[PDB]
This record gives sequence, C-alpha cells and structure tokens, in this order.
Amino acid sequence: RPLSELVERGWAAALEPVADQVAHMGQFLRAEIAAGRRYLPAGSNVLRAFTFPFDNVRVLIVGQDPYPTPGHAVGLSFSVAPDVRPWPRSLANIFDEYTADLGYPLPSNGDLTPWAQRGVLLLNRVLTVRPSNPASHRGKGWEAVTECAIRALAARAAPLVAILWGRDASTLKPMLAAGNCVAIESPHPSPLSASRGFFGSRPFSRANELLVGMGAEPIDWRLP
Ligand SMILES: O=c1cc[nH]c(=O)[nH]1
Ligand SMILES: [Cl-]
Repeated sequence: RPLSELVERGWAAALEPVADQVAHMGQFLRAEIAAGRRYLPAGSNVLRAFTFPFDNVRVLIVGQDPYPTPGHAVGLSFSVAPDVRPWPRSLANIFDEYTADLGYPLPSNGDLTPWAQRGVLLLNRVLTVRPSNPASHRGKGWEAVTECAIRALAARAAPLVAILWGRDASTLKPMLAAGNCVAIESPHPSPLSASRGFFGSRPFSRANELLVGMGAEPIDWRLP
C-alpha cells in the first residue's frame, strides 16, 4: 500500500526514497507472523512516529528499538499507554532526569503524545522487536528506513536538535551533519546504562537552549 496510507503526507514524501524498503519490511513482518514470531508494537503502530508532521519536527529523540514486553510499545519511542504501571525502567529514568532538569512535577502517566504533538519525533533506530527479545530485529532492514528519516529531517535545514540515546549515537551523528542541525549524545536510559551518563545529561533544557540559539522556539516539555 502507498506510504500515504500509513504515515502523514510530509513523511510519505520524505520517505519516498525508501518506500520499497518499507514495503519489504511489511513483507518481513507478515512472514514473521506466519512463522509464529510475533512482533511489537502492533502493526498499526509501527510507523506511528511518522503520523505527526514532518515539517513540524524540531527535536528528534533516537532510541534503539521498542520495548520488548507485550503491552508497552506504542510506536512512539519510550512512550506507554496512560494506564500502564509500573512504567518501564527506561521511562522512569527519563522522567527522573526530566524532573531534575526542568523542575516540573513527575508526570501523571507515561504517555508522551504531548511531546509528539509539539514537534518531538520519538524515533527508534529499529521499529520492531520480538517479545522478550531485545534487539531481535536489528539488521533486518529498518536501519535504511530510519536513516532516510533522519537525513530527510536534516535536509530541511530548519533548526533541529537530535538527542541520541545509546549505542548508535556515533553512527548517527554524521546523518545530522547539516546547517541548523545539532546532535547531542548520551548513554541510554535503560536499566544498566542510565547510571553511566544518562542521569545528569540535562537533554531537555539543552535542546531548548540550542533551539533558542538558532532562533527557534523551545519545546514545551511539560507533561500533565
Ligand atoms: O522505545 C524504546 C523503548 C525502550 N528502549 C528504546 O531504545 N526505545
Ligand atoms: Cl526499559
């Protein structure tokens, strides 16, 4: 099916170069299901980050791959449905850095939709995973799709801050080598990496300063 039926029109146009590759991922996922290998998030959420406008992205957050526990991943990186408790460990760590950085109260729930509505792209390098099996779809073809997405954002030459969480930061910095783009990296907020440099990294305020430096508006990070 055309990308216009799956994602927002700006993103469908941006992802043109990889439309074949998306179709290929569709076929891969169907074959996974036929083989009894379920994946997460749900099909209809795989491309959810791309359903918010391409032209409005001011901050890109890039994680690794989706939550591996059924019931967590929703297609916006790090987000969960509002009724999910406990929060997954990465999100609880995100939220503690949020309060330390911004001084806002702990959020009421784990739903990051407000960020997505305000120009934050909640991306993962790999857009699917098998239950209970982190990184199990690494190297299966998403990387070309997400590379196109990152490079197409950069190519707009609009103010853009990328927050790179975890191992793929190095790989990714060159994709953001363009005017009006800044990439900032840290270790990932996951259980055993967060205390190796995610905590104390102050990404929210930093992104805002960098945006304002460039003449852009800051993100209102405040969650209900
Ligand atoms: O979306 C998610 C969830 C956990 N870890 C990630 O890297 N991204
Ligand atoms: Cl986690």
